[PDB]
Amino acid sequence: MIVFTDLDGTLLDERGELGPAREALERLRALGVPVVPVTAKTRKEVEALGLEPPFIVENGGGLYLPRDWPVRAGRPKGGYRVVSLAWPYRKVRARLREAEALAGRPILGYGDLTAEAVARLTGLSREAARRAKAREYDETLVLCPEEVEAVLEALEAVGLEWTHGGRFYHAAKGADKGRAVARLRALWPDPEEARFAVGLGDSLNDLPLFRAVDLAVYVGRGDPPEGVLATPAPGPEGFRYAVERYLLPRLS
Amino acid sequence: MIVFTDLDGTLLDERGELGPAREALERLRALGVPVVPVTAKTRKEVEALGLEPPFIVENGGGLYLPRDWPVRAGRPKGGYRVVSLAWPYRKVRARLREAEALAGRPILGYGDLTAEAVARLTGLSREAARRAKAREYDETLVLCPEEVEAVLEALEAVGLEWTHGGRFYHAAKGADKGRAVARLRALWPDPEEARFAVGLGDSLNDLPLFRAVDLAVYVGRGDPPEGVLATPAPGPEGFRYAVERYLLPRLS
Ligand SMILES: O=C(O)[C@@H](CO)O[C@H]1O[C@H](CO)[C@@H](O)[C@H](O)[C@@H]1O
Ligand SMILES: O=[P-]([O-])[O-]
Ligand SMILES: [Cl-]
Ligand SMILES: [Mg+2]
Ligand SMILES: [Mg+2]
Repeated sequence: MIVFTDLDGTLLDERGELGPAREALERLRALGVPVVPVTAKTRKEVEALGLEPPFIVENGGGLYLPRDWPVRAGRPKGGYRVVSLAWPYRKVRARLREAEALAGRPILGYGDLTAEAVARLTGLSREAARRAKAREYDETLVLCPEEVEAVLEALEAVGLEWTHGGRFYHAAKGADKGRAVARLRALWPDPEEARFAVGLGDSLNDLPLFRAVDLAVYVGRGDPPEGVLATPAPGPEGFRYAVERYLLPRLS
Repeated sequence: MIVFTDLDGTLLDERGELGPAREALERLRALGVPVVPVTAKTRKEVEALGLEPPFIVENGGGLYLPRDWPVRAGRPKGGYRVVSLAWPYRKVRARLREAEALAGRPILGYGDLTAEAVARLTGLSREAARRAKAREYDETLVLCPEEVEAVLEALEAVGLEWTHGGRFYHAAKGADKGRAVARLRALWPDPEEARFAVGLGDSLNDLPLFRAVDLAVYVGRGDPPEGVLATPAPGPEGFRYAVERYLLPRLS
């Protein structure tokens, strides 16, 4: 069993801290069940949470492996090996300029904004904002609600893909959580261990995650996606519940 | 006679240069007629055009005088004395943060954007965009169309004033072209020379300029405001025509 999990809204509280998920995580760790973050966050953000590879960043754009991963894949990015699945950020940003020209209205993303501006928009500290701006694949968009329809069509027109991470729309090409999870599973050292996969999440960017796993659990607010399991409480308390009620009974 | 002149679309042509207006200006110079730029541009932008003081920047937010101006006014700053008529950019930005809280939605402006983003949104080079970002009084806003009215009400609630500059909305407090013109006229060394003021502009947003002068000339497209003279051709062509038709005969 491998547990693939979103970070924001799932494993982290609304303050963005691993506090409440501790018990649940240590439980999984004590039972030697691998937990793999699969997130919209950048590598710098994931590192700042103290999380170690393997992990999947920027909506599946990059798969980070430990340098000594037993299965050789990706290129050394120092201390890590990285499997790049999506276009690099610079190319997404260039293509966004074309979408903007098509749309005839500004399309702003983190790359257009100061760290101070991003901090003010996200509630993050200045330092956290810098790490959120350090993007390698995916762009976080800051869209007018009323312009979303026109903008998304312009993204599609110019060959970009879009998703939503819980609060913001994102633009990328080739970044898919499910594709990244499937790749990581295929690169897993122990085939038996990767044979059964669990996925937890709460946002639109997680539907591809739910489809790439064998057991999907939704810990967001409102109704679960089609035929996906639910929990009585959202976020980390939902994560804890799922571990205790869905996973442990499966590990016996 | 003093000639107060708008820059963009008035003294400057489509390529941001001179042309027909160069000869017109040289002619005014020769007759000893002061020409005073009055512009939405920042002092850094005005300097990049090679323009010497006195001039009025940021829609009347600041009046720049030569350091050795015969009438003592303003605060010394290098080769200038500066009469600040409006709140400083820093205070405007802080009030904008308050307006954001009232409007319950982000209010972004140039201070939140990189020079590259400002360049892209305005069609300027990165270098010119850096100069447009060096703002001392007025903030340029990038507002969602459907959120404008909510934003503008919020701006006013926190004590800001707003204008629409053709492309973007602006926020400031105390920045008015007419007040700046009246101030400069009151600070003119030779009162007789300041008794008759001409104001040339190309926009309806030049109304405050037009009201503060004795002879108003519109060199913009379409109909001029009521009580404002018009020229057959727009831009520098109009500037040249206006100088030939309205001003030159007066000095003879
Ligand atoms: O899309 C979102 O709702 C969140 C979900 O994690 O991701 C963005 O927003 C987060 C901050 O709220 C950043 O940490 C991520 O890097 C990304 O920019
Ligand atoms: O970590 P993000 O996809 O909420
Ligand atoms: Cl101007
Ligand atoms: Mg999420
Ligand atoms: Mg103008």
